[PDB]
Amino acid sequence: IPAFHPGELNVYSAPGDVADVSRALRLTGRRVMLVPTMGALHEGHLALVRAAKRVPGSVVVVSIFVNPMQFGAGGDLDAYPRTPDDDLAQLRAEGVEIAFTPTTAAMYPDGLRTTVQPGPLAAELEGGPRPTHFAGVLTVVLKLLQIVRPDRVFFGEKDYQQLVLIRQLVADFNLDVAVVGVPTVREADGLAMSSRNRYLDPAQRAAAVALSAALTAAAHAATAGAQAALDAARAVLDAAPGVAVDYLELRDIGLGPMPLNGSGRLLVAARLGTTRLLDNIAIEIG
Amino acid sequence: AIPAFHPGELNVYSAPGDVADVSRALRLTGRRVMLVPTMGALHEGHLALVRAAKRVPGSVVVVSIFVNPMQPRTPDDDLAQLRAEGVEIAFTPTTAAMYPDGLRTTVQPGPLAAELEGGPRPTHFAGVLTVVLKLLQIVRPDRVFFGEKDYQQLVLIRQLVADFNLDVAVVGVPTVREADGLAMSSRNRYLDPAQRAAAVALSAALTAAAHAATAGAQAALDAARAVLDAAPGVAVDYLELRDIGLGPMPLNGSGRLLVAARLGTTRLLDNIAIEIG
Repeated sequence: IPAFHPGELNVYSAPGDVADVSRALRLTGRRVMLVPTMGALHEGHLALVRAAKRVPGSVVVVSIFVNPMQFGAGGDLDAYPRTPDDDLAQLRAEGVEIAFTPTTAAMYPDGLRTTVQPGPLAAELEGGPRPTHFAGVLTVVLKLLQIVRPDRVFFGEKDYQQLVLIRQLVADFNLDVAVVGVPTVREADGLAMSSRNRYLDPAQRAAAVALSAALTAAAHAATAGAQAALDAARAVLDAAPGVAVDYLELRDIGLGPMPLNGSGRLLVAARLGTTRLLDNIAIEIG
Repeated sequence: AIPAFHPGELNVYSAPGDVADVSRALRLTGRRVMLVPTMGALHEGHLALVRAAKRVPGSVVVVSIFVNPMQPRTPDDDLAQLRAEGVEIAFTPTTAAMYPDGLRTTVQPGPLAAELEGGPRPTHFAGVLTVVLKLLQIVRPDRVFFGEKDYQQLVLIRQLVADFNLDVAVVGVPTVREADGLAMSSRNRYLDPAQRAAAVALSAALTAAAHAATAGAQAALDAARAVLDAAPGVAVDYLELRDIGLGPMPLNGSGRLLVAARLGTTRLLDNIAIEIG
């Protein structure tokens, strides 16, 4: 067990160090909360931290790891924003006690060997043109869960398909952790927080409001049914200069092999220049 | 409320949540939870695993019995054997309890799973690693026990544990053998007398190789092949010398020699430690 200074930010890179500290804390009555991130922290991540913090007796572990396995060749891994100094400053300001910042070598000493194979949902929506993406996500999340052994793990609803797949991982492998989904944090005009928003120029930033405007329009149109909801969203997206829609889909809340009933999720993905944005919203039909 | 647990008796649980809750409660009382995963039809090979688990100070032994569809059924007989060994927990789930959402998220093994046994059964080890991962998460044992007879399985399990950062010790237990050397297996009873006599060639080949090895790796392999070549009706699927982790054998040092063969319709496996020179 390495040093743990209470009420200060303790940064650990070695998986064994955080595993030892987490174990010791749990054995003294603290409940360990995990917030897995890839850094480049914004107010949406801080909402996750605050949700974790409010669990009574909580000690909060925020992991920061740009996981190479969830990227494909072609520039994306190198292009992911890295703002380590801002990240840790924000964690300190939020009163987080543990940051876990592992190296690639510590997480993947044997390269890709045993991995997690997601169910068929991973081949759809975000996974359609990225068939190995969610395998990378679920593999790293499984590993973080085994290293840290938290009581609860926190994910944002912005990456809704990812959240659903993590619930699948937890159920399917009998993991003893509660998955907590936290609502998307938005800019004042509705834009969902994302580390990718920094790649919107002022014109693209203005146009990007169409995603949340389309979704909220759809949610209210939905008293008139699914077609009305989808057509309302499509109309808003069609009115938006330089928004290129990749998909707009209304599914059952679990995104799985069941038809839409009274409760759904409307998901959109769109490109503004080279920047791919996602958003989603709860839909009640009728 | 924690399910009833009666110390010193065989407590049988079919619900994953029940054994999870009892295991957690027991570990908090100062027991060390030992897991022995099986598919039932227990024989002396399984009992050696049980005895290895029992001897750990503070042990409570959980034997799982689950025929994993993803990778003989005598439930009353199996349970009687466990009771006689002083096992306090048997975990006997249904397929629907283990797979309430069907096959969905699974474990993808590394490339070793396509080799050796994975030749004829290319999805076998994915099934094994998936169910073992689930059992480890349900039971959360301190140590998990596997026989060395299924050596490739054992090595893949060790890969699983390392790769997913699992907090469990994997214990390999030496193969239990019949008086003539035949590795114990539920399959042995299917052999007719001619096949049962010829079947000794697997263990005889391996032990010959282990002693021939002072003369080097080729001498070891050639001695084993000669013994197999002296047996009728033994169709060898493979005979391979590998390092202990089943990578390529180094020039000198420790390795493992593995054999598999078909006798009529019955497939037999065996393996042995080899020290080169």
